Amino acid sequence: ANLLTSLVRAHLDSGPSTAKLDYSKFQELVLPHFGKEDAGDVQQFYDLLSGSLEVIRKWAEKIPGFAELSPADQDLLLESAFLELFILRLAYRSKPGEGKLIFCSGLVLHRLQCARGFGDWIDSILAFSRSLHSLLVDVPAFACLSALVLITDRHGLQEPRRVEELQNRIASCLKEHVAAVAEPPALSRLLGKLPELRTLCTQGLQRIFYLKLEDLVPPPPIIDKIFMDTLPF
Amino acid sequence: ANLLTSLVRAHLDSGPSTAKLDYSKFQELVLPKEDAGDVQQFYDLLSGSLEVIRKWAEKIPGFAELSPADQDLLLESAFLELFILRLAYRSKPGEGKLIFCSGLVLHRLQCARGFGDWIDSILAFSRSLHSLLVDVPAFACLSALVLITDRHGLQEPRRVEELQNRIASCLKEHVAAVCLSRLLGKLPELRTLCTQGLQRIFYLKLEDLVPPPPIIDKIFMDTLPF
Ligand SMILES: CCCCCCCCC(=O)c1cc(O)c(O)c(O)c1
Repeated sequence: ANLLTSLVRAHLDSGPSTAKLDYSKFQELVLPHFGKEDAGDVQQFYDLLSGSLEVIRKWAEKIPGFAELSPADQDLLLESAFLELFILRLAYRSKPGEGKLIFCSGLVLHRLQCARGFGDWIDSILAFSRSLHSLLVDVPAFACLSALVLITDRHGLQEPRRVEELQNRIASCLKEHVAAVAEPPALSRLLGKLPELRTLCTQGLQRIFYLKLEDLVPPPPIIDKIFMDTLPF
Repeated sequence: ANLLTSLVRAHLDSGPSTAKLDYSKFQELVLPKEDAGDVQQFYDLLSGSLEVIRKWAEKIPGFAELSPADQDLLLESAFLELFILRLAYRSKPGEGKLIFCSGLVLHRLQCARGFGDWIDSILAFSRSLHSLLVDVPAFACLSALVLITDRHGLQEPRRVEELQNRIASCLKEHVAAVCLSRLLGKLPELRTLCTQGLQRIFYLKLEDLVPPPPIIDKIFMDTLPF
């Protein structure tokens, strides 16, 4: 499809090539003081989140039809889907067999270098990365799934039906692609992994809550807004 | 002191007698994350501690002669940390058994489900508190010190600090009559344990199997610096 193509091109452009990975701050072994953190750790955590949102916005806008939605709908879909998108894209990108996390800037950091600011969450993201990698999801299938995480029913949408339409389009796209490779829903093996992902979004929220308590440095406003908006109370 | 006496009397009156401990629901054994009944029990147990602590606080000399707002503030800010400290002092971590202020006795596994990790950390603190072997008068002073302390928003911060000083003198003289800061060193880690409490409630509030009781929920929100 020209849709699939658009989706894949959008995806690849939203992340680094093996060519341009950034190992400058990579350290194969760091010795941290666990269960505890300084302001630099927390800043880096927030910076990394912030960087993903900016990248994800730009990625979202290259999804056909996404850019035509109500501006409020655009923001809503992006806020509701951000953590889950951050985790999924990071898990798909990273190499858990080397304990290394790869961010969308190309930045490469090791489990131990993130342990301070992310806490346990980073270990659990890595566990998910393993389990994701074991179902072997090709880039076009991923380019569809990521879009599907974003483009989905959320409470408060102004034009729920346009969103559902755009959902339907992307789901067909995925279906045809899956048939092109191997005539099917299948998929259920992958959805079996989706509880792990929900849980990981919760951990994310819990971590931010905790850092917000501690307040060594305050969250960036956009991240803080998402934190608050996505709380069902 | 008549102060110390007042503090000790207040403390002892605020919990169960070995006589009236309630082992009815105690179970040594069980198995095997949590359901609504676990969460309800957690909130019930917190709720049960509330009114006991207000009544205890009012028997502290001078406490009752603070601004009503200051009274409520000091109580809301100190509730979790008081619940934890009194529970840790009261419980027997060697036997894995938690004793609540109703006299209810439960085993660490019987409330692991609803407290999560926090219960282990409370029990860890209980061990550590006990190793210091803190006698009842010293405890009666410490608990008061957790309550009567600087909080953001106090109307009469200095009266509170004066009352602090009084109680700290009381404690110091008592320890000498019989560490001087080994027990005071405990309070920092109690704050940390409060944090876990908050984190747990946040988590339960996310999953929402049952909502918090209003009074507990109010404390949760009011004690958030944002
Ligand atoms: C690998 C673990 C699962 C990750 C991929 C699943 C994507 C999320 C998903 O299917 C999904 C589920 C919905 O109910 C929905 O309305 C949507 O737009 C997408």
